[PDB]
Amino acid sequence: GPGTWENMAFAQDSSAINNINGYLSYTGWYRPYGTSQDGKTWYPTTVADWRPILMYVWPSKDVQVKFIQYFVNHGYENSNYGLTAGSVKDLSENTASINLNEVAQNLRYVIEQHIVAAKSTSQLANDINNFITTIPELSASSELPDESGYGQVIFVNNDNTSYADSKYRLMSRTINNQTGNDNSGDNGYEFLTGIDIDNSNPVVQAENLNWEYFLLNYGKLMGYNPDGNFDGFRIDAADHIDADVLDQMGQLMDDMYHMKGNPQNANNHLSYNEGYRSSAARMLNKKGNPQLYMDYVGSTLGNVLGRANNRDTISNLITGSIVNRQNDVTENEATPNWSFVTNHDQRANLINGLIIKDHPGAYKAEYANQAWQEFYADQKKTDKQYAQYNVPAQYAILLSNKDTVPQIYYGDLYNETAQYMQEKSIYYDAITTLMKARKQFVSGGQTMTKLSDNLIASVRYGKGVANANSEGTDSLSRTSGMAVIVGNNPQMAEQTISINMGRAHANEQYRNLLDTTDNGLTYNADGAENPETLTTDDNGILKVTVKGYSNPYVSGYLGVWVPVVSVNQDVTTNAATVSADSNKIFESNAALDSHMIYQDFSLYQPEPISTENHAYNIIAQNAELFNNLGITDFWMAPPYTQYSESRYNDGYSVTDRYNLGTNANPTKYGSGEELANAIAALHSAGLKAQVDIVMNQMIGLPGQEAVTVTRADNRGMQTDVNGKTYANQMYFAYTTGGGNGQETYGGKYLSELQSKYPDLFTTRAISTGVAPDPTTHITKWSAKYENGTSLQNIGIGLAVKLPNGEYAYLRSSDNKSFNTLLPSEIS
Ligand SMILES: C[C@H]1O[C@H](O[C@H]2[C@H](O)[C@@H](O)[C@@H](O[C@H]3[C@H](O)[C@@H](O)[C@H](O)O[C@@H]3CO)O[C@@H]2CO)[C@H](O)[C@@H](O)[C@@H]1N[C@H]1C=C(CO)[C@@H](O)[C@H](O)[C@H]1O
Ligand SMILES: C[C@H]1O[C@H](O[C@H]2[C@H](O)[C@@H](O)[C@@H](O[C@H]3[C@H](O)[C@@H](O)[C@H](O)O[C@@H]3CO)O[C@@H]2CO)[C@H](O)[C@@H](O)[C@@H]1N[C@H]1C=C(CO)[C@@H](O)[C@H](O)[C@H]1O
Ligand code: NA
Repeated sequence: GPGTWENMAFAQDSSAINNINGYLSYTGWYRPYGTSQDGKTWYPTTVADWRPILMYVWPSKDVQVKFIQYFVNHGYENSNYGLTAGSVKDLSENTASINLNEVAQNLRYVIEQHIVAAKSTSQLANDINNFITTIPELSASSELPDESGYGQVIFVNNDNTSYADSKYRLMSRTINNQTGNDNSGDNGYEFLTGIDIDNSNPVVQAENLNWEYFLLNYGKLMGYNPDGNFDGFRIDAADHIDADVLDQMGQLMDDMYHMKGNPQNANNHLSYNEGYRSSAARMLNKKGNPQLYMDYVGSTLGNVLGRANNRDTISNLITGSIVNRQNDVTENEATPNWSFVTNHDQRANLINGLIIKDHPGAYKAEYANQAWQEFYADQKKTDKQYAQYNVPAQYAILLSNKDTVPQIYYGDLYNETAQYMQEKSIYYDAITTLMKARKQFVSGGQTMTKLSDNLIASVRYGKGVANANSEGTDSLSRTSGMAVIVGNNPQMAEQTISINMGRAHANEQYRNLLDTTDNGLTYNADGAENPETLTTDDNGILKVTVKGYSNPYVSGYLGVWVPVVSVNQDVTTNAATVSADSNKIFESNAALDSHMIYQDFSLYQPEPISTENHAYNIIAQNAELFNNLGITDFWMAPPYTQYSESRYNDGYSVTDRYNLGTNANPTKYGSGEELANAIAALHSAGLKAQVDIVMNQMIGLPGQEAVTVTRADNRGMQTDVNGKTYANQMYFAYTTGGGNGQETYGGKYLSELQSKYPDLFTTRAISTGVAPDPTTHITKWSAKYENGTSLQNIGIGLAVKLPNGEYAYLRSSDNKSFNTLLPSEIS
């Protein structure tokens, strides 16, 4: 006949029981053989009838007790089955098992009543979820977030999860710790956020070369616009990945384009690494500079000019950089670098920040519209609280600085939350003015002289003018060069200053390119304290009148001077095709200094309302504008397909490294067809395009996997979150995925790469001593290619452990290791 034996699983395989690599979860569901509402009648289940494992099986009697009470006190009481707040109140872990199981069974009869009554298992599912949050052990809090709600676990080897084992996982082998011989030092840590990819794994390192080759040939390989090919890379999280891959990328690029001897070929394939750590400069220098180093002078800029209060003194613009500009009168000596006033991450750090001020760390609903209104309202004020002061002055410094490839932020030229390029920012005129002036005037040596604690003169001596005493070698010498005068004190007394324009600019006239007034900036001298033109004396000294002002554009002083000319000039230096040093890839000099990068996106860029609004399409339409502005090198957003639930849908939350969008499923930026065209439009204007390559993480991978984990700090060593920790734990992490793109293109070009450039696969990597391995292709990511994950908000108590200490297990398809062990209550 019938009975409670019907609580067994219908069958002990995946078809009737949820599992992940054979293991069961307390959030899992299974198909009993039958259920009952009263005790007497038992209905054989259909394959559509599933119930939560937490109705039948518990981690401990304590939790079994709390499951019964919480359900009774949330509408599953029924006195006719001895279930009232009163009848369950006194139950405890020391209550008899035989008794507790009688109660849980009787609760199970009422649950079945609710299911029929409400015609679904939905309120039940919702109740289970809520119950789990009350149990510290099963809750997401058991994975031990740190004080700021962050943290990560590492994937370690384990006899239960041996399919996820790795011989590699060499963590924090970054920068100057590639060999693992200075773990304690200035190296930059392994973990940032998301599922961390193991870039020490020879197969992964081979997959990166594949990926890079796909992107350097994107349009050709995809049969889109065949000139729609990236020329180089912008390297995300370069301080946070085994530095082997920065070596390897540079090797591939030198193999493909012959960059080492040829400054022309190098400079046509610019690469730049994100990461200001001074140690990175050191590292890149020792290596012959395969990529540009990311300088910190933008932080100096914000601290000296951008703050409302607490403004670091003016002389920090001279020394507050990987390059000292006291008197920089030499070439090929500075660390080849890229610098900026702003990037995507600085805006975010401000916008988040406004988000927690306005709304007390609460339900993070989308009142990022409110944070943005506040930003835009503050951006226009003279007395700003949040936004940056002196934005034009900062770009004046950035754009006149020798030995750097400067980087403009889309967001500083355009209102980044409006549709792409639909709204210019109030700073567009100023910045673009200075950008054009750079092309025409900014070359030669540099001298930054202090004149007070608040006032500086940054002079460039002009093309082919090495220093203050030089005569002039080029025929643009006389009519090029610039003086940038910046005061960071808005109450600075009016006064007269002297500026040495060099011995090659005696009795020369100077245009007042840009000057400060009561209201802002004037481009023709109207409203300022200086005339449209001034002249130098015999020794090349310029008298200028300066004063403190306070308006939305300037808090202090900004003035800029350039030679009078009747013509357009362009002071770029072509790279000659024979490097002063054949050990170098990149060299800091006039040729490299003639480059300028544009960051073409913001995280808060909105979803396009239509195809006409795809950033890719609008870029293709405005390529000549970018060229006019003096931009040579385009940094394009990570173009990869994203996690559906990502906050900003921005490119950094990667589910498919090869799907750059299709016509019906574009990214925020557009389709791959449209990307390839956008790239080709830029090429058509003589620009180059670099892609943002994200080797560090993947996010929103839909496949769960039973892995074994240790709560670890961000370098990869275990850590204690205030007393507590845990190691060698079963965790049901999202680790597996990649999409058709990883399946279709994974490892596909390694044959071609090997035949064309064998050295890639015989050169031994520093961190491993072993060459990249092209003999396995990665067509799907999983835990075995991953160091770990940022805390996934799941919990560490989900894996069902039998009373005897062993994890519950099921022999299934992939699952074919040990013997099937199921709880007493489900078999
Ligand atoms: C991972 C997250 O941030 C990434 O940018 C990182 C830098 O790559 C990282 O080095 C770090 O900053 C500095 C580093 O601490 C230091 O050692 C070195 O001297 O200089 C580094 C350069 O700044 O922190 C920033 C972030 O603040 C990438 O931009 C993204 O991968 C990612 N950004 C976002 C995106 C998403 C998803 O769309 C979020 O999930 C993520 O939380 C968020 O930060
Ligand atoms: C519907 C409309 O919206 C489109 O914008 C898209 C993005 O291009 C796309 O990335 C997609 O992004 C992710 C989204 O944030 C996330 O919530 C979801 O779960 O996953 C998506 C991909 O991972 O969604 C945004 C919008 O949220 C384009 O701008 C439009 O072309 C697109 N077309 C629609 C609407 C119109 C407009 O009239 C029709 O003409 C068109 O036929 C229709 O397909
Ligand atoms: Na990493």
